[PDB]
Amino acid sequence: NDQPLAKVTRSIVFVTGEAAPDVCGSLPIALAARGHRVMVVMPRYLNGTSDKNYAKALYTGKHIKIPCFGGSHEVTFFHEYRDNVDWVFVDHPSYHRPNFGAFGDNQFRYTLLCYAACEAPLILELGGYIYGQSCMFVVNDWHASLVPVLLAAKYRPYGVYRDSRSTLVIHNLAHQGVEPASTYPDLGLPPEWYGALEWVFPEWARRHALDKGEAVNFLKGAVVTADRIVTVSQGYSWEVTTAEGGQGLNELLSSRKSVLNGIVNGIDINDWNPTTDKCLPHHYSVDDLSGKAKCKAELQRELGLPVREDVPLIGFIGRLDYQKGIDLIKMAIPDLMREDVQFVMLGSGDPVFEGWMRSTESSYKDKFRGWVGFSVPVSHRITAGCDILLMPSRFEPCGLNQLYAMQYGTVPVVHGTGGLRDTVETFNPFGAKGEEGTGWAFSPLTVEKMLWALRTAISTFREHKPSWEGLMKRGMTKDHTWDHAAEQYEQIFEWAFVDQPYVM
Repeated sequence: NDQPLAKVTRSIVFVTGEAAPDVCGSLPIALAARGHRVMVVMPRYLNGTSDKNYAKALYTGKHIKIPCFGGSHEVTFFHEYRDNVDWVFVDHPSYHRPNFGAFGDNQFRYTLLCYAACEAPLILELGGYIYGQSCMFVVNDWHASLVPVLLAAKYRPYGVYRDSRSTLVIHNLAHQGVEPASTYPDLGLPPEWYGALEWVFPEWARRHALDKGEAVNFLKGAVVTADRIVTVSQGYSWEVTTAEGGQGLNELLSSRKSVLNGIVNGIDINDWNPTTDKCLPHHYSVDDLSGKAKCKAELQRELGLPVREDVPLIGFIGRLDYQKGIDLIKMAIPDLMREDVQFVMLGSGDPVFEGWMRSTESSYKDKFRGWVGFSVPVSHRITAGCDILLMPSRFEPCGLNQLYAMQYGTVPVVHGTGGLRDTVETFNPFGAKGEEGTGWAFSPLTVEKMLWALRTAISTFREHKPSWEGLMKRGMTKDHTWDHAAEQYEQIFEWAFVDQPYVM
């Protein structure tokens, strides 16, 4: 096939608390497709023996006994090969419960997960041979955060796993896997390792008169011991990161500045391509943009807007959630309709805000449209029809709207930092080889900064069409596939392998 392969194929072990496919969870499948040997280790969250969801995940005949939590606990391994990925399931009674979610014994459950994941590459003879000890472990969030500690504490000091590295992937900073320090001995690690998991809360965060504020912090433990770190917080300001995860964690992260990278995602270009999109009235490409103008006209018509080519048309799309930046838009609208623009937002999931969409539309009956509900066909047409797409997300680990916008020559305006390494590089008409960038990223997340950026983009749209055309063409020519994404992670792993295991 035409499927691109990787220079250096590797053995890669994903560890995760999530259940098996997933919108942003195709990384494993993509890597596998590039010739890597790819394992994903997860809990078997079983719903009865004959649960259809695990019907094809067969028992491997392998079990281990994990010494921890005042005793010795056994897990077993189930396995399925699917999409060139080894899906390995860790089985214990405590996973059989109607996901994450919130239970007193979580710390225990995910401790099991982590010990198990360290054994799998050493004992499972998948397709006849084990994965062995030159693995890249990709551990996701706090659920898998003890893995890099185990490698460093239990294996490497004895000559095991010295040629393996680990990458911590951080989708959020809210849930750090925190429990009281009195639980440290339950983890079955040696005493000297306490410092890696040790976490003391500042005095203003104490909870009762005698609270010493002493804890263990899974995520913190990984941040301290992982080799590379891929984090949501990369494309955001100090202030935002501090608000999401606390100042303590933020300083810790920035203390490991040299090994940080942002999350990189891909999109399905069979679904998202302006040249073939079945959902669009007209098709277009980077070479011929005439079709996009027709889409806009056809979109204004569908929405009942004045059919004006010259007016800036702006889109928002997604769930009516707090995290999506909903309330910012609510506040900026009035100041925004002072200008000659049209604004359509499509989304659903909040009757009071939905109600607000309706009244707003009524107040600005020639400028604002609120499409309440969802519709993938309508979202495709909005993406194609609009000139600008607005993503005021607070802390987005899975920012796909950018990519769709860019893929479609729709210029994104998004909350965040806009450096060259960022998913949206802020527009800058100056530089060796003139104009650069793909849209506008603004920070911090404020009604003022947002409107400023909107106005900045709107001006560019009206007064410098030739510059605008460049912003679009740059977006559309970018590679937003998973191959491109996997290529990035591949680079990262190479850096990890080339360097010494961080924790010496």
